Amino acid sequence: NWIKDADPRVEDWLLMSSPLPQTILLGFYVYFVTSLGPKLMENRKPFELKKAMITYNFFIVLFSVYMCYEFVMSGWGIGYSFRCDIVDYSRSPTALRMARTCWLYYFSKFIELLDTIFFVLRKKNSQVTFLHVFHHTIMPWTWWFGVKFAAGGLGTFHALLNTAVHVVMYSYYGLSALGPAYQKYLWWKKYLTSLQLVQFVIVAIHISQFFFMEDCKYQFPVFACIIMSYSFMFLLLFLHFWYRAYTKGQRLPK
Amino acid sequence: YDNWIKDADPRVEDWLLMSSPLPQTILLGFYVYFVTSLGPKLMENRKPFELKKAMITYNFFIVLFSVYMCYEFVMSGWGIGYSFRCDIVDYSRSPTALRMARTCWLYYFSKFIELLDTIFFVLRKKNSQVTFLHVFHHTIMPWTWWFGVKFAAGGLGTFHALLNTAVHVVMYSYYGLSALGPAYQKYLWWKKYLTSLQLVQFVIVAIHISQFFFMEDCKYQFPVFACIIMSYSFMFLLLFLHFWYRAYTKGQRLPK
Ligand SMILES: *[C@H](CCCCCCCCCCCCCCC)CC(=O)[C@@H](*)C(=O)SCCNC(=O)CCNC(=O)[C@H](O)C(C)(C)COP(=O)(O)OP(=O)(O)OC[C@H]1O[C@@H](n2cnc3c(N)ncnc32)[C@H](O)[C@@H]1OP(=O)(O)O
Ligand SMILES: *[C@H](CCCCCCCCCCCCCCC)CC(=O)[C@@H](*)C(=O)SCCNC(=O)CCNC(=O)[C@H](O)C(C)(C)COP(=O)(O)OP(=O)(O)OC[C@H]1O[C@@H](n2cnc3c(N)ncnc32)[C@H](O)[C@@H]1OP(=O)(O)O
Ligand SMILES: CCCCCCC(CCCCCC)(CO[C@H]1O[C@@H](CO)[C@H](O)[C@@H](O)[C@@H]1O)CO[C@H]1O[C@@H](CO)[C@H](O)[C@@H](O)[C@@H]1O
Ligand SMILES: CCCCCCC(CCCCCC)(CO[C@H]1O[C@@H](CO)[C@H](O)[C@@H](O)[C@@H]1O)CO[C@H]1O[C@@H](CO)[C@H](O)[C@@H](O)[C@@H]1O
Ligand SMILES: CCCCCCC(CCCCCC)(CO[C@H]1O[C@@H](CO)[C@H](O)[C@@H](O)[C@@H]1O)CO[C@H]1O[C@@H](CO)[C@H](O)[C@@H](O)[C@@H]1O
Ligand SMILES: [Cl-]
Ligand SMILES: [Cl-]
Repeated sequence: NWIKDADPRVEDWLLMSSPLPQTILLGFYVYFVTSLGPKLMENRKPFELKKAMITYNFFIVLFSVYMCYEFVMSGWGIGYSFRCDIVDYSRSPTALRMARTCWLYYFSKFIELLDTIFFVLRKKNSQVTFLHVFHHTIMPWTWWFGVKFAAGGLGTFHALLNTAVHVVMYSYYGLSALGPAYQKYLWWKKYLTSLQLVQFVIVAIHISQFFFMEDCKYQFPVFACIIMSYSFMFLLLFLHFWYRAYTKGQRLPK
Repeated sequence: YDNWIKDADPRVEDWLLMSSPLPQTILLGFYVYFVTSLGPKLMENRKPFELKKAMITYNFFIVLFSVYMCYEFVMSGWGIGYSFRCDIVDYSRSPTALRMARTCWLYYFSKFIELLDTIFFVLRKKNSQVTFLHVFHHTIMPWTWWFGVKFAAGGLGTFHALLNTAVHVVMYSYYGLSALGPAYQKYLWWKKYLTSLQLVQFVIVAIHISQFFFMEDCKYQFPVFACIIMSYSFMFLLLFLHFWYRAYTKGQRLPK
């Protein structure tokens, strides 16, 4: 009965039949990065994945630039008001482009699971934190419902902003993968964390408009609450990160 | 428990409800049980109680008590030397430090008196006022403030109490005026301005407590309270935005 409200446009798309295939994948991911992986790496030397990391980070930067451009050309730069933007459920070329860009953003969350696989294989267990695993699990898991029910409108603003910030974030990760010699020039590490914090604030301020807009016909109000609560959860997790990494100096720039 | 209680503030040891978190957990368990289950069941086959005079007296008392607690928070540090940045707890037995610890305990105790709001809802059969937002707030605020009085009764952790007592002067004046009757409720056109004040309060509390995460060399003794205050101010901001949405944007509880 609940699946009768799903967008029929995404029915045949990869992983969109039911939430079960992604729950199995993410269950195996959580099991691997927190339990199986570190156990298998315990009596092994770390893997040398410098070239794999550099190629991966470069691909994510270009893929994020592409998804940002597609979100701009699917609505955000061609008519969206930045207030009550509703989903367009028609089979028009522009409405399908916005739906497919949401699907692409969702799929990119599964590719970004490789971040945690690199941490495990490189034996960087200090980077497998609650903040990282929680974010990398709940972002794709919840975005399945966004692609399935509301692939467009005001619910995609945080994705437009996130793909633009992930261009800076994975350029930092790409530059840091070059080695300890190149990490000394990444003095602006704290400015990237500030950008991520400012991103959650802007996402919360944008989605908060939903609660005040009379006659807003955005079709799935529950996503305003999810977006608002998740941006608060990440703002708290990233403020705890800022506190131990910089205020307490556990992960200062090199 | 015995090792964790070795960090408790000995100044508050003998104070009412401060021996252990157990007496307040029993009281709040009975309150949650009463307002969500027992009370409404007993009122189901009864006429509502006429508590107009009891409500007016209670709201008037809470307004004066909030003015008093606000004044005491101002005279215990906020208006006499607190920087509004890294204000550490003063654990000495100096007159100002004890006055701050006293005011925190009074604020904590006032949360138990405020449980009467929900009792008034149940007895008046206003079950639409017994919402998740109300019961959760009224349960979590006193329950958690026991730990604040017990371990850190002062400093930057009390800013939200200074602000909250000042807003509760406006909020219970609204409740007091609406208790006068349907004739007086028509002049309470500013209901949405009070909800805006409550929302702006959570924003200011979050902005103030966020300083903790960035201040180097801040010697505030219980960092865990910075996380609790920030998370609670986010939880209430979300609950009050959902309230604004159904009460005003969808018109379920518009001013009269
Ligand atoms: C999160 C999304 C938020 C969304 C907004 C809220 C609303 C959501 C609603 C969802 C539901 C909607 C429903 C639908 C409605 C329609 C952001 C996001 O998407 C991507 C992110 O990655 S954010 C999380 C990542 N962060 C962390 O893991 C840790 C937190 N720290 C930071 O983010 C920092 O600010 C910083 C980016 C600077 C990283 O700091 P650090 O943790 O301290 O890291 P290091 O400086 O050590 O990193 C250098 C080391 O990492 C190695 N390296 C390089 N490349 C990689 C890769 N790709 N993987 C792993 N490791 C890598 C370097 O080699 C170096 O290690 P070495 O040992 O050589 O020193
Ligand atoms: C919460 C605290 C925030 C703290 C900051 C965050 C961080 C905290 C960290 C804690 C941990 C720290 C650890 C230690 C550190 C060292 C706020 C607070 O303290 C007090 C409050 O009361 S806030 C919540 C109350 N609100 C609600 O219940 C519902 C939400 N709505 C609102 O708030 C509204 O903005 C408004 C105030 C306008 C009320 O709206 P409404 O719910 O729509 O109400 P009505 O207009 O219907 O009410 C009128 C009816 O109520 C009757 N009435 C009058 N007086 C009373 C009383 N006292 N009790 C019950 N009923 C009453 C009137 O007669 C009228 O009914 P009638 O049938 O006659 O028309
Ligand atoms: C992806 C984001 C980071 C890009 C970094 C750009 C990179 C390094 C390139 C190599 C990167 C490692 C593979 C280009 O910068 C170089 O560009 C040359 C152009 O020919 C200039 O002639 C040279 O002087 C300059 O430093 C450094 O940028 C900055 O460096 C500052 C001094 O720390 C400079 O004050 C600043 O202005 C410059 O912008
Ligand atoms: C295409 C060739 C690019 C070479 C660029 C070298 C790079 C950046 C490295 C970035 C590494 C990527 C993560 C080293 O830059 C740094 O070098 C340090 C010494 O190690 C200095 O202590 C530091 O202050 C300097 O910024 C920038 O160097 C130059 O930038 C010029 C501004 O046009 C300066 O006028 C120039 O004189 C400086 O030298
Ligand atoms: C057990 C009785 C006999 C010993 C007396 C100890 C002494 C006085 C010491 C005087 C100086 C001696 C050189 C410590 O007293 C102080 O000690 C401070 C440091 O811990 C506390 O911060 C402070 O609150 C306490 O009053 C008073 O003990 C009691 O005082 C109570 C309040 O009258 C306290 O609530 C109680 O718990 C404490 O047991
Ligand atoms: Cl962390
Ligand atoms: Cl509500």
